[PDB]
Amino acid sequence: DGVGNSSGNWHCDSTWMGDRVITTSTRTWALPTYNNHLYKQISSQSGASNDNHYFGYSTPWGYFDFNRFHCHFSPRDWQRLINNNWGFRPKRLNFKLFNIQVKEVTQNDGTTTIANNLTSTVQVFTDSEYQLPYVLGSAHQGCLPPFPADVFMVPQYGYLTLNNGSQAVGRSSFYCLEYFPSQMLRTGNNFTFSYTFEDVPFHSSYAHSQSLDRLMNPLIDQYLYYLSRTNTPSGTTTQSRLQFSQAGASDIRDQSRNWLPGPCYRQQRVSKTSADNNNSEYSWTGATKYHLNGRDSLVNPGPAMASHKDDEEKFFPQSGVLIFGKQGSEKTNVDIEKVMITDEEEIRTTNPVATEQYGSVSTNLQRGNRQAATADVNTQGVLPGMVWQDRDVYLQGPIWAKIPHTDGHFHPSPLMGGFGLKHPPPQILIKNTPVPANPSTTFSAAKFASFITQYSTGQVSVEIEWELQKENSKRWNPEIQYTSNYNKSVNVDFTVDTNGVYSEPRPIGTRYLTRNL
Amino acid sequence: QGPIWAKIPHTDGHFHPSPLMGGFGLKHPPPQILIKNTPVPANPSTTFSAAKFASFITQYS
Amino acid sequence: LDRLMNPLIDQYLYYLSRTNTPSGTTTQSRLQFSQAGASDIRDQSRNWLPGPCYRQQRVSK
Repeated sequence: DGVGNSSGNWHCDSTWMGDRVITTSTRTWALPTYNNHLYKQISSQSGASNDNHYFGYSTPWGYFDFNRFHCHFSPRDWQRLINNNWGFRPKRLNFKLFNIQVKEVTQNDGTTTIANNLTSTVQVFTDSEYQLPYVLGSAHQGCLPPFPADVFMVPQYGYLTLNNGSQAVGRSSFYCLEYFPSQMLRTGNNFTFSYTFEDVPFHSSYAHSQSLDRLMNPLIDQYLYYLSRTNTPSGTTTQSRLQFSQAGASDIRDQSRNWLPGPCYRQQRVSKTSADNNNSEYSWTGATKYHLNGRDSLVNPGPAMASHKDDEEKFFPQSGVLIFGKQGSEKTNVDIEKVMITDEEEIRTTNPVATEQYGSVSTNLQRGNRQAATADVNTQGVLPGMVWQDRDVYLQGPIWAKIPHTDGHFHPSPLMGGFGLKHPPPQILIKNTPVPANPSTTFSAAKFASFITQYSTGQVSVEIEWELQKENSKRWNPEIQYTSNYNKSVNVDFTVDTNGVYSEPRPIGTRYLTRNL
Repeated sequence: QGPIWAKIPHTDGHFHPSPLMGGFGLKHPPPQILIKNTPVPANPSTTFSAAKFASFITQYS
Repeated sequence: LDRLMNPLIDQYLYYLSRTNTPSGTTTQSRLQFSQAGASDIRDQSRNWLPGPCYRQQRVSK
């Protein structure tokens, strides 16, 4: 209402009550004019490799992105969550846009001037029928910034469709977003909508205190037998004789078991110590990849697998983990001290190590003159009796992904981590309404190319309720908790420096508490 | 001679959780029933000692 | 106030009972600790202090 009344108030806090936590984040955003109000066909460059070809469209619209956990949880909030809860999941969200300001920019005479345009509008619509290509869930920049005092730029919306090389095909779709209905907002108007999450499984924010190969009573023998010797000493040599034993603690690898470890898709191993790696360019040639319509894509991060085995923390899968950048890290070819490499070590209780074989299978039929032969299994699809953990989530990491619209999707938990949703939180798209500049006094049928330079700013609030599954642990000894480091330092972790720059010093997962298998 | 049920492991994903040795996979199997004889201390000293008792009456049930 | 404990039982807390130990022909600095019982009743950990003081000169009858 009017011009002198704010359309909303600042809400940032977390409310912990019972099995629920509610997070609220308010930020200040700025929206420019994109593409000078045009839709543009875009494509890969002429010299691009086949694996890098694309075709699509850039739009004049922007969109809002709060699909990272930091956007909602403070570092102290994240600690409170991960130290006390076995699981959590999102329930509902609220979204608000308010305190909208449109401003005119006159760059005349090399001097910039900025004035309020109290009459201009912004257009906002939710894609609640999921009729546009969903580009959230691709881990793009442009989120609400983790620190509440920071002002962020709204990212530009674009999408890809079917390409053959740099060219489109008959099935390529083009979308005009102005062909949707949208709200027009003038200074003093606000925008709200609500969303309910579908029923989704809790994220498992625990590690297992048991391993799948150690589930039996070590004090008692099995009543089942296994083949323990295939020959026996006969005089001066051996002869073929099959012999059988019941497995106890002494031969614990040989016990009959009910379950199998999860599936595998083997990754190459790289060392954080530089001298242990081969002196060669293998970042692509040695990469784990999939092949789709004659194209190779890197499998990154791929299926959830343990980063390393015991005492090998310096090793990680080539493209098998999420890697976050440190504050101020650049885009291209940075050193390893500039990035933060997550560790999925916790899931090695049930999941194969990413850089090892799944196991060994028999390849032949032995006999008197043929010895038994085995082969390493480097790729293992799911088997009946397999169990596994999903990838962990991080404070820096994504929250949800849209499950692709397909006939079949096995265990549709997104591989970068988080909650797979058939109807995710809808895309919220926004743009400044074009305001034409001074027209000619003689009619012209050509479209207007001359506009008044404008941008918008405002406040955005996002409120998410989360359902908690509290830890109820009967173990006697104390557990592992996330804690801040104990010593003195120049800067405090998760703080601003003397220049006002907020930084996140390390990745924080969720799995600190333990449970039995 | 074989087993009847197994406990399905507590995990994010488990495809066709029928136990491989055979039988019925159960997310909540028949619970473990644990039993022990309550320790009965033997003749204690007549001067107090803070050490824990190591001497008991031999019992079975 | 300095005699409030059970004289029959030792304390589980420790106090510093020796600051040096005989080493060859001399002593060397070595900190040693004991639990206080009835034999060293002045050394027991206590919860309370005597009241305040404002010292007077002593006169004989």
